[PDB]
Amino acid sequence: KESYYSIGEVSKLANVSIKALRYYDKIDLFKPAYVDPDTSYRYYTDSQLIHLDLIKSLKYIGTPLEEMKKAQDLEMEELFAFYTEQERQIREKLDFLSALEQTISLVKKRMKRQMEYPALGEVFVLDEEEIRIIQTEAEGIGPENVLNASYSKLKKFIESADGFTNNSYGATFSFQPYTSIDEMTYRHIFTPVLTNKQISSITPDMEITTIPKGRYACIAYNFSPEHYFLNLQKLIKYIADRQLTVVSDVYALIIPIHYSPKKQEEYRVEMKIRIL
Amino acid sequence: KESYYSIGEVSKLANVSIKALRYYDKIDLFKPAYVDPDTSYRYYTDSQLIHLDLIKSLKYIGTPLEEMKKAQDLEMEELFAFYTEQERQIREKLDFLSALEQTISLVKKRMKRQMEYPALGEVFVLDEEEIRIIQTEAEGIGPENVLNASYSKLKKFIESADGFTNNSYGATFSFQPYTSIDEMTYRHIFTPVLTNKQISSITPDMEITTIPKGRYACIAYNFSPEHYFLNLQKLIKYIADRQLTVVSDVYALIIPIHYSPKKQEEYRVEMKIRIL
DNA sequence: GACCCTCCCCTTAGGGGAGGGTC
DNA sequence: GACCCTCCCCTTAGGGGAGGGTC
Repeated sequence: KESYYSIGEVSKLANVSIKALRYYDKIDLFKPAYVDPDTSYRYYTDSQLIHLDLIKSLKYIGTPLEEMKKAQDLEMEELFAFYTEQERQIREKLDFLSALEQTISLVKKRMKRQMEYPALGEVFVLDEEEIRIIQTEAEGIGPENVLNASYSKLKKFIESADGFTNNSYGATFSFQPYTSIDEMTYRHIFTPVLTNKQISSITPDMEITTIPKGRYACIAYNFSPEHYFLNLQKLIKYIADRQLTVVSDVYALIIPIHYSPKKQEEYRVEMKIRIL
Repeated sequence: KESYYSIGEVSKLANVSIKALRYYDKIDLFKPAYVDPDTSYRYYTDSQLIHLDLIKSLKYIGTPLEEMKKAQDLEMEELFAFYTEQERQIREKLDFLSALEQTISLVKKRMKRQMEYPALGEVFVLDEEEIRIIQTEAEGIGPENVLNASYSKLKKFIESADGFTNNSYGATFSFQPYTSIDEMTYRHIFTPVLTNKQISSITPDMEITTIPKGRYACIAYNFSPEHYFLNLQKLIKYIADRQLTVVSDVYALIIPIHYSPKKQEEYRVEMKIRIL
């Protein structure tokens, strides 16, 4: 009190690094009361340690340093408001995280569900829960025509809402006794929606709808141009055999298996058609 | 598909900056499929745009870039776990924020409560809600002896638990008909606790207790060595006059009014003594 | 005429030394 | 022998130009 504290003494007493103290000295946020002109040593009075209280508390909640310089000036009423502001920003970060957390969870449900598929190449008839999607007319686009770039607009809408970018790429087409793959063209191309947040301002060439909840004759396999059509053939036959009645387009989903620029690419395809 | 996309084309299609793309190219996170040897132009195939999906989703949740390079390698089962890890970290950040949010709120209740004090210099008898505190023996320390450095240990305990550092500094002393300020010495010095988180490992020279809930004869004023003692005198007299019976030490609280290295320092003092 | 490229400087809040005095 | 000081280099993920070619 009747002498000075060396920077190291303040460091131990305020539980603040010596390097932090020098830095706060440099940005004129908290400078020592006296710097020995010959030795350059920094000296602090006991009375000024109180200024480190407002600086540590603010640093704990994350406010920027230059932001603090404006905080030490303001009076108690103004500081009160300041905290009200911080509260607004924390609730913001909380909401962002809560939602994120849910999105991650949904991504995992679907990730695992496809991960533990009964078997590949086989036609399975299962009871599906609905899957909300955002689609758009597939202007002529066909199985041998689609490009990732074709989903660009769909992906930007889903991206603003979900933050996360779809894992799978969808397409739909009329159920017909297709002879060849060139005989087919997609009605719509779509991407699943995860979040339930409103899309900023969806344009009218996008439709928000769903793959209906219900019963579907499904089949999943690993992608190959030959297999895409051959497996569709199994479905077309499985339905003809059981004499089932289709009540929807054929839904086609293509999920990437790894996202590594190193390995050879491989996707998982999944075709479902709703039956009575 | 049968040609290449220029960096700008990819930029518009994936909603990723050109500068981001070059940077992902530099850190070998996502490099173009072909770079024209003479012009240096970067060229991307439609097929590789899919790698930006895993990169954008991860970037949205905050995972580091070099962290991503390890994510694109791992397979679907491993990626599933990865998300489980992210979920752990998000819940962590949520908890940190929730608590922070509460602490901020409490800081504001007290900040305002003292902010809208009835009047200064007057003795008010009010019904107080308890205030949990952490105290320590005040080894000889007296009104003209205390230093901020005296609260160093107390402050480090409260700091690990509350994150926030106490606003006020407390002291207590036996209630006596004090003749002079030199006649007094503090029994304990204390600092209020906000959070209800357990202190890592409090040492036995610290006591976790409280200023009891109950009725107190209080007085708040602006600090001055003369006023500290003169106002105590009002309290000593107010109790003698009303013939009240004190049932606790005199509690002394000192709150800083501004934390600015510019303005002259000024504190708010507040003395309360519990009566029957 | 738009596009694209390669430097180059800049941003938060310090932590890590290294070389050289000082309480 | 501890302490303290002044450079100096380094860290994330790019955004901003500037000077100079290119689709």
